[PDB]
Amino acid sequence: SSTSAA
Amino acid sequence: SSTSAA
Amino acid sequence: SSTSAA
Amino acid sequence: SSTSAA
Repeated sequence: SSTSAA
Repeated sequence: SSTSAA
Repeated sequence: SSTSAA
Repeated sequence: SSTSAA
């Protein structure tokens, strides 16, 4: 699982 | 599962 | 301005 | 301005 912002 | 914003 | 996910 | 994920 992952949480990301770019 | 994932949560993401770009 | 903003872009977001929760 | 902002980009965010939680």
